[PDB]
Amino acid sequence: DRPPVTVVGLGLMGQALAAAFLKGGHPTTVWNRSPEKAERLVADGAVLADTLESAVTASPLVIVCVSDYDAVHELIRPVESALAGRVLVNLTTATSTQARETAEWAAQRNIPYLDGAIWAFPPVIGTDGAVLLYSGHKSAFEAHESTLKAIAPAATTYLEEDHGLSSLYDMAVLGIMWGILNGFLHGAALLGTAKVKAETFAPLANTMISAITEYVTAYAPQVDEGRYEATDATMTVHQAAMELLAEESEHLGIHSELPRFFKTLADRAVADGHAENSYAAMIELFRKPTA
Amino acid sequence: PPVTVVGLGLMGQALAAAFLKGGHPTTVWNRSPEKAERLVADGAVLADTLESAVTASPLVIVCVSDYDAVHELIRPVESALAGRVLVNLTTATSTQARETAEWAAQRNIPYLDGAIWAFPPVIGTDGAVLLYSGHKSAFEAHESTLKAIAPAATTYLEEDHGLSSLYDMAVLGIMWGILNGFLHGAALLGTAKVKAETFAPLANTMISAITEYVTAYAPQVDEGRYEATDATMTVHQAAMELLAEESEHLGIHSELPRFFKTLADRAVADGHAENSYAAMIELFRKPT
Ligand SMILES: NC(=O)c1ccc[n+]([C@@H]2O[C@H](COP(=O)([O-])OP(=O)(O)OC[C@H]3O[C@@H](n4cnc5c(N)ncnc54)[C@H](OP(=O)(O)O)[C@@H]3O)[C@@H](O)[C@H]2O)c1
Repeated sequence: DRPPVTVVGLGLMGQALAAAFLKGGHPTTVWNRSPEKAERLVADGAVLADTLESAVTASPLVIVCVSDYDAVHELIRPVESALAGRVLVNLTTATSTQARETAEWAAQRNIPYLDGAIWAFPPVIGTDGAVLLYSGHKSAFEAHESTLKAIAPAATTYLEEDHGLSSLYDMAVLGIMWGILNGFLHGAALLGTAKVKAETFAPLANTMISAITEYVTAYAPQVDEGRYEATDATMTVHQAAMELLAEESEHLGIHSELPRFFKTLADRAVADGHAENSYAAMIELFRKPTA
Repeated sequence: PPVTVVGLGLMGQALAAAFLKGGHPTTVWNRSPEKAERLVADGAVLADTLESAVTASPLVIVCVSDYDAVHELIRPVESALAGRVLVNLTTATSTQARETAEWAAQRNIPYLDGAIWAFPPVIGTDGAVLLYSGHKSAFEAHESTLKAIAPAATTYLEEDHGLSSLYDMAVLGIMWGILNGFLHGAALLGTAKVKAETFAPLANTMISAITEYVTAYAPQVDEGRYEATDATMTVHQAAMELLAEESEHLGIHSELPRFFKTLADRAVADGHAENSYAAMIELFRKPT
């Protein structure tokens, strides 16, 4: 019942998890290269650890959330022994090919591994907001689902045994994720010029931001399918509009690099043919590599 | 009451219904006239020329390619327009809405800068949402009628036209920012023999999911310090590599993320490595 758990790496993200556990019964031991950065967790009742092995030792579940698989690897190895016998959940961010590669390493060292992908932000962690995708040893997944739920109680979730995907998806969403932050921060810079509090702006954004997810679902079909007979609008429209946006930004006296880029693609896609086609067609351009 | 609309673009046609399927009897016309049928079959009123079309309603709605087009229409019907009231929904900049605004008042033609946020289907539904800007007086008069098209959120700003349009711009960028990430993302899982059909749902999940946290930034921007909570630039920075690294590895267009990084790189270079992705804004204040 709320069993123990050990988490490694105390980034903004690192620390957020610990609480979910701590602030979910699960007694949590924690360890981090530089240390110091803890108090609140310890104050909130955590256990700082002598060394890594000590930290590992002290729990059946080992969560690792750090910079990069490079880091990960050069932790594990030193405790590789101690890990066998315990399940390793890697939430460090990494590519398909990285997840896949680290998956193998553990199995070859007889360590049950899970490659989890976080879709939540420090705050969100522990809430019905947060959502994770894990992939790996279904046995292990089933085995600790409970404790795992602590962080994404709404959607602690598992995909088949191939790790690649969990991570792959992770990438996909990222980028989408940035795609927004950008448009928004840009849009905001825009209304910035008009002495408009983002506080003001955002709401309506988010209003329209919710509005779009609609059309997206419709587009998927077009890609899944083929002909990009347009429903929304032609590329050529979108294309022009980007100019305007660019034109706007420039006029306003703020970075215009973003939209101008957006156009170049439109331009390409158009150049490539499908000017009449829905923005769907853009996909064909992404299927097409850039080096 | 009656209503008249101009332009049978993708957008043009969509609206008709909202009107038609909202009482408003609609006598419209089109640049490339020779289309309606289904509309006319669904029971429209097709006028002959522009003035004819203007004549035939107290409210007149124009949605065409671009303010360039718009402008070179007005004159011909400029007579018929006085008395009626036109709401420009042709896609156009602040400074274009501004110019259209001026010209109108200077000919006592009542104008509104209106911003459509919906997709053909969505039009007329509690989904659709419109942002207008113009004369308080005018708003009251057809608020109810106006609601017909965006029954959830037919909505009005200060008197400035610029803004309605401005906002419009702000979003579309956001809007593209998505379509891209998605289409790219989709190409990504493409490689893994993954139907977009499959992918999209979760996209849309995350598509809804983020707008939340974004708002948490607004204060930081409105404020100053970008003390990070979420994640430092430097994190995002690394992640973008991976994404880029991913795409490349997988054998698909990589130019996009490679860009993302450069900015990250800049922002970092420009100090705020520790700061939330918020800080990126400061790079937008810096012109191209
Ligand atoms: N922040 C978020 O919102 C968020 C969301 C989803 C996913 N993530 C993922 O979570 C991970 C970290 O995010 P974060 O913001 O918590 O990162 P962070 O603030 O940079 O923390 C990462 C941790 O990695 C440790 N570390 C890794 N390799 C090390 C090494 N070789 N030597 C010493 N310390 C090492 C760092 O310890 P020292 O620096 O003290 O040595 C630090 O505690 C990343 O993989 C990221 O993709 C973050």
